[PDB]
Amino acid sequence: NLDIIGKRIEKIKQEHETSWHYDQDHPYKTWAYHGSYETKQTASSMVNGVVRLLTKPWDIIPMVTQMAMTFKEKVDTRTQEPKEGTKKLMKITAEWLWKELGKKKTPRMCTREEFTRKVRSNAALGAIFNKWKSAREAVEDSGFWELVDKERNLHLEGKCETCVYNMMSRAIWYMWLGARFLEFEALGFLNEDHWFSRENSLSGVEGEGLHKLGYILRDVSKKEGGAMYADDTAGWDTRITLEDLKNEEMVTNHMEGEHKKLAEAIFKLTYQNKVVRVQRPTTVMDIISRRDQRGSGQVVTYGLNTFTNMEAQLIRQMEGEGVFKSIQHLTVTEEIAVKNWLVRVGRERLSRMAISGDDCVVKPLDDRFASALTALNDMGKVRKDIQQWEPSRGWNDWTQVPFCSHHFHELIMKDGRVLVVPCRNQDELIGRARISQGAGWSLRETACLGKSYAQMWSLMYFHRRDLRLAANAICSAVPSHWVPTSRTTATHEWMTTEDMLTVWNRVWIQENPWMEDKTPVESWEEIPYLGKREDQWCGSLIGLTSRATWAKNIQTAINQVRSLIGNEEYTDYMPSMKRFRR
Ligand SMILES: O=S(=O)(c1ccc(F)cc1)N1CCNCC1
Ligand SMILES: O=S(=O)(c1ccc(F)cc1)N1CCNCC1
Ligand SMILES: [Zn+2]
Ligand SMILES: [Zn+2]
Repeated sequence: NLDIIGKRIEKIKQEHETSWHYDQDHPYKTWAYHGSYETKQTASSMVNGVVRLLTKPWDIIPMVTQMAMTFKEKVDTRTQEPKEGTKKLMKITAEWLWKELGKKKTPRMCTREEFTRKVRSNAALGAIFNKWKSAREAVEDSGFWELVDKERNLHLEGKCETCVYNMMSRAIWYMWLGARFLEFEALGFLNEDHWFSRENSLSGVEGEGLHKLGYILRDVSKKEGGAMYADDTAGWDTRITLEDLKNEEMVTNHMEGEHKKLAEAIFKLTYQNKVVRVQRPTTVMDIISRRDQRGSGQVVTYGLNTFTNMEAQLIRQMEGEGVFKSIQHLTVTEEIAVKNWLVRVGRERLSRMAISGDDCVVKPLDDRFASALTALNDMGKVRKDIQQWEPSRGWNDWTQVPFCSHHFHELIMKDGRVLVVPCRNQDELIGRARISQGAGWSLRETACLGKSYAQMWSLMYFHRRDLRLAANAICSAVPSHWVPTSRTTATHEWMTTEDMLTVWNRVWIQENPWMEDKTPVESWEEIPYLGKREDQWCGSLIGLTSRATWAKNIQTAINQVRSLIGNEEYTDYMPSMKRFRR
């Protein structure tokens, strides 16, 4: 307790001595409270005018238009201690999983140089603004690195002064760039060296890309066994227990030297003990603490979420297969049974899953899995939108399974070759491309963000009639040599000035390990669409008067945007489509 967090709290007391008061009207039940102090400030969603002017029919569709307008009583909840049998299952499974993930990888520190390069190429590291303006400036100043040095030596000494979270079904915990560096140095290897790639982790999909996820689900579907289960957890980050954080920390058992001590300090001082500052309109700043829940950088959060989800789903599979009888207590001979199951079939059982952080798909050995709920509920991983003891409903068809906000279609090219393509309701795709975040967007920056969405649509969603047409219109409306841009950055093959047909051939044909025939496609007309009725099912406006007038008159829309941007060099991409080809 206060011997680990006191110094951080002490240091905050003194910067705001003209305001410190142990307020009595504090709304916290499950967070430990320490004091308040004075502040006064808050970034809404802004519309992308280039995308909106080229998607006119969607101006009257409320599912699109409402997306641009506008639970912290789940952060202030508590999870119960799991039983002794559950704690043993989790410790055995976690020990085994770190060894498997570690067989072909070597833990190592990430460098000032790798961090400095990350900040100089826009990664959403979740930092705060203020002794330097941006991240870019702090990194190019030896004063910053001396602050980092001070904290680093405090961490080696087993102590923390400045590693404090700032809070803001979401809750993002920003830290100062220095605390983020020390997290990246100790634990960045999990992401930088691809510990959760499918090759290394068997269940993971880190680095795979949206063009591979449907092929991966089809490969899981080919296994003998029961239905495909895709249960969502209610508020995963709030259900991470102190027992979960202690099993995650066992990665440090595979480290040595400085790295070992630096990583044990991140886990002990910042993950298993946290200090947070939160805005309350009653506008003041509260300083609260707690031992559990997930509060890390979003990239470390992703890898540890994937680890703990892999662990939880293997235990759920053991429960369905009858490996242990009760969570109350694991007997001596059940321990050996569990260890033996892991050694004998653990790798096969991992290959039956696709896991992306808190998101999973599992094809278990049979449907006993559906009603195997005691360990899952006792670990605190309570399913969303189902009663606690109601058996899971599974999917009989891999093309209907939800994963990473998508479903997947099997699409047959006129030449017989098979594409497995990503899809989601088209209102969600158009509504997201019409939105930007942040201030000071030039017209050029806005256009280049529109081009990023358009090239993503050409590569991932070419099979949706409306998106292939809107993508061609946006690419025709933005100067041809202008480079697609994003403020926040799966693999991003659409972020390029290369010809999109060349990129499509590389991704879907040349580098696609599920495509045996490597014959290149010569034109967009060779690339198929969903059936017309399936396109409509997934939100297409084909067959509406609004959509027909938009498609017929698209050159007028393209010319409106060109007139706003001005006299630049443009390409007409519309004749790549049969209907505009004369
Ligand atoms: O509007 S931009 O995309 C742009 C790109 C290249 C230029 F030479 C000029 C402008 N944008 C500028 C501000 N932030 C980075 C990206
Ligand atoms: O066959 S349909 O699904 C269809 C959908 C989109 C089209 F552009 C053309 C046909 N249709 C048949 C008539 N009743 C409505 C549904
Ligand atoms: Zn610290
Ligand atoms: Zn679909």
